[PDB]
Order: sequence, then structure tokens, then C-alpha cells
Amino acid sequence: GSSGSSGYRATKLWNEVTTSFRAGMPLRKHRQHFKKYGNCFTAGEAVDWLYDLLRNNSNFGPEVTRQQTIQLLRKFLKNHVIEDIKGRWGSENVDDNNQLFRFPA
Repeated sequence: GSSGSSGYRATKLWNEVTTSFRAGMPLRKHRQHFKKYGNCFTAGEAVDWLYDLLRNNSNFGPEVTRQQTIQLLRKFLKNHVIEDIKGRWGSENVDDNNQLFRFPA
């Protein structure tokens, strides 16, 4: 065997969070008039689910503010953690106002 991990500390955190987020909740009931979508969720809602999850930890602590959440989220989409409803992945631009997202495959 051979041991040679890089930034294990940082890597661990990311994995931990991503692991909790990915699973988090199965589905959420959001306002929707049309049927086109339903199993998706607006970015906003996520901001909280993730934000709270971040502060809960010690690394981020309660010092982390909503703003930080949106900034970090940008990385998630870039890392292919969350794909848009249509199927657009690979960007660092994510709003917390109104945007339908979905899990990739």
C-alpha cells in the first residue's frame, strides 16, 4: 500500500458536508402551480438547509452568514453536486431567490 493524501483535513470537511447535504432530506413540499416540476426544490430553501447545516458544525460555526452559504453553494454546482432542473452543470453562479434544481445521474 501507499499513503499520500493531499489536504486530507480540507478534503474531509468537504466530504462530510457534501455527504450530509446530498442525503439531507428526501423531498420538500414547495409551491407549484404547474406539473412540469415537483420533485425539485428552489435554491432558496436549500440555502437554509445547507446554511443551518454549516453553522451547526464547529469549523464554520455560527459565525457563518447566509451570504457565505450562497458563495459556498457556487462550488457545489461546480463540483457537479447539484444539477439544474433543465440539466445545466459546471457554473459558479447560483441565486437564492428562485431557481429549480435537481440531483444529477
